[PDB]
Amino acid sequence: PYTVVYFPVRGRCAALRMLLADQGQSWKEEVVTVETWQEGSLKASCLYGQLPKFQDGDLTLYQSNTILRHLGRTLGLYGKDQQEAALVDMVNDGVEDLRCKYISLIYTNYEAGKDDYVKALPGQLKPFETLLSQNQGGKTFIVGDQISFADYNLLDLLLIHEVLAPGCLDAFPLLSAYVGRLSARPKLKAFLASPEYVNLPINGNGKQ
Amino acid sequence: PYTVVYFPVRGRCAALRMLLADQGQSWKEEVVTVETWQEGSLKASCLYGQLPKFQDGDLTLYQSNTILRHLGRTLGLYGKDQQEAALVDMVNDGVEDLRCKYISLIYTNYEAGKDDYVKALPGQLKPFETLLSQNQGGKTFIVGDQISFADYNLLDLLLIHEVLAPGCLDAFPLLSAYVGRLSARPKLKAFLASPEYVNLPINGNGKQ
Ligand SMILES: CCCCCCSC[C@H](NC(=O)CC[C@H]([NH3+])C(=O)O)C(=O)NCC(=O)O
Ligand SMILES: CCCCCCSC[C@H](NC(=O)CC[C@H]([NH3+])C(=O)O)C(=O)NCC(=O)O
Repeated sequence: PYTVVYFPVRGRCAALRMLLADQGQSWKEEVVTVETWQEGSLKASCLYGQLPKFQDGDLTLYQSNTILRHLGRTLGLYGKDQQEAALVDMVNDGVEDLRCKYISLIYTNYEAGKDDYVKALPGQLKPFETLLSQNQGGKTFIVGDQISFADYNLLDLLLIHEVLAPGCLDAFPLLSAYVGRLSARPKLKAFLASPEYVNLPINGNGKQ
Repeated sequence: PYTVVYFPVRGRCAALRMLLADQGQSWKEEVVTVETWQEGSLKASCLYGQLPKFQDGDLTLYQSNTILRHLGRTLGLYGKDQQEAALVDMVNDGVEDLRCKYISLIYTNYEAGKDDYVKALPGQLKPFETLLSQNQGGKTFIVGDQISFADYNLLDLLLIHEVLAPGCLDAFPLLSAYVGRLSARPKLKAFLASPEYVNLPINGNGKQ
């Protein structure tokens, strides 16, 4: 079945977990502590020496976006055709770019860089609002009329940004309604409210 | 048909161009100068305010990896099945991670960081050598027995790293043979030797 191997944080596993939960999939969580990681064996066995590590049967995967694409490809959450598939990729790559900036702020210079980051935030969120406005008035999904792995990844990006900069979505009606709508999906809503999600820190250094 | 809109550098368009050329595809190059970019209109119209911008008919794409995946999907360079597709993604995501480090060095701190970067290089290249050793002895491609978009992306990564750190591949026999083999492919070889590739700088700040 499915097994996600990761540190006890939401981090880069938050989106894929929301996906599995919303899709009614069952999975096993193999939690790796900082202590165990510092031992060295697991790290050495990891392709790029990092987590998350994912297992689907005897298929062992690394790279969070590879896991998302795999699940999207196998579960039918990758658009209706090649054109939509490309659009889904364009969204996910954009989500990834901002996530990298977020991760850098959180772990590299939270104190000194937070103000500048928050000031620049609107311009970084704007593209996703525009994408929504061009897809059935932002009433459905980020691409097409069916959910894709990029939706879960974007949802997480928006959720963690609300915590970082409360009210950042206020100027973006489509993104706000989008977060509420997706968060209201029955299985996702239950997951987001569960201790499994709630009692896990967003990041590993206690910053958010 | 195909049109790539980018600055006059190889940068993030090198791999996709090698792909198009090796695949015998025709494309148009719309070169954007720093002057024209500084004008602002094109930038404002770009989804994430950046280039490359790609056009496949009326399908307008952004994000270099989205372009690579699109071309890999439409041209049959994405593995033979879902399992291989996931492996192709794992490789490309790894290539992307190192490319980000490379881009940071080149544009952020070449002088002060080059030594540390080059020292860390072997450990960053090792994963691709290992992948190669696990696939038919590294005699064919990075994933499976047919070329994929990840091959072209990895090839470029290796090529630019050879310029940055001459001899870095000497410690990785499979990777060295791989670069020579792929570079020897008729259409690619002609492309790499052409002024269209040769007379373009690798990066935009004159560093390499
Ligand atoms: C400790 C609690 C906080 C953990 C932070 C999240 S894990 C960070 C890091 N992993 C990554 O950055 C994964 C990046 C990879 N590109 C992906 O997308 O999965 C890691 O394994 N780092 C370990 C290492 O490289 O040694
Ligand atoms: C000037 C000659 C050198 C050009 C260097 C490469 S272009 C750099 C930058 N674009 C990107 O970094 C693209 C990143 C994007 N994630 C992708 O993968 O395509 C850009 O458009 N920057 C312009 C901007 O953001 O204003």
